[PDB]
Formats: sequence, structure tokens, C-alpha cells
Amino acid sequence: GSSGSSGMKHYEVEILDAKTREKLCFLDKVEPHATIAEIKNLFTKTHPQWYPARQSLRLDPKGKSLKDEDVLQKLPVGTTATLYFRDL
Repeated sequence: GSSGSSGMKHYEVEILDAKTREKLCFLDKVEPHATIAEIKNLFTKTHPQWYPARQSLRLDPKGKSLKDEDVLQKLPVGTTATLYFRDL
């Protein structure tokens, strides 16, 4: 049933691969004002061994590398943002 439930209006960011486009990490608790830079930090939480200096995010698999400047609210995306990872 329902028996009461807490609703979170957080952002949904599914970090997929730029090759196999396979779900690597799902952050449904990201802030809108959070800058790309912060995004990286998160992914690190779970996997500390993986540093940001590597994790390469890109709005598209055939575009360019994203920059902190960009924001989950400034980007040409909505509540559900999609980022592509690229092995360095």
C-alpha cells in the first residue's frame, strides 16, 4: 500500500559509457545547482579508487568534455541528465 511515503524531488543523473553505454552509476540524489565538478566527487564516494582526473564526462559520445562551469540546471537537459564516461 502507501502507508505514507517520502517524495524526493532530486535530480536523476545516469552516468553511461561512451562505448557500451552501460549503466555504471546512478545518482538520483544530485542537486540542481551542483556543478559538473561536484558530480565527479559523487561517483568517487562509492568508488574511491577512481579519481576525477580520469572520469571524463561528455554531453554526447561525439561531442566534447564537460566543464565545471556547466550545471545540472544550466545544461540543455532537464531533471533527468545523461552523462557519458570515457576511459583515459
